[PDB]
Amino acid sequence: DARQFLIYNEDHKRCVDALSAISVQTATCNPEAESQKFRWVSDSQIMSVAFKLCLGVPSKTDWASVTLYACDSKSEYQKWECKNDTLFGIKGTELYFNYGNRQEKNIKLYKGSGLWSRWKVYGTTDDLCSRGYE
Repeated sequence: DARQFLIYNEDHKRCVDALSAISVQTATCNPEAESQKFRWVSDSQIMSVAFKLCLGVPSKTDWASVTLYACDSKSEYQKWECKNDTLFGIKGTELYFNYGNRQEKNIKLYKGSGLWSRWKVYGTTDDLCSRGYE
């Protein structure tokens, strides 16, 4: 299911890894690991294949942790969009899907737009929306 894919960060050479509803970190990329598989389930939501829960945040705030929530098409806290140059973040805000700062293991929302806020579909040079419907 192209439709499933791994979320990859070129600089760290690591992929997003869902550990639990309250924990989404990163790991060495393994396309056979269910916990690393994700898929768009709408124009703005990405669901973890392993947990059948959608990536989201408690609030649109800097350093908010990105974990998993029951998919809800009405919640703006789990809507994502592709910015420029593979920059990825919360829809309608300047907060990005980020990893690498402060030895923090969990994916975080960050105001910075450097190499750690940019993500591609593993195995390609395309942004995450290339596997979406939008």
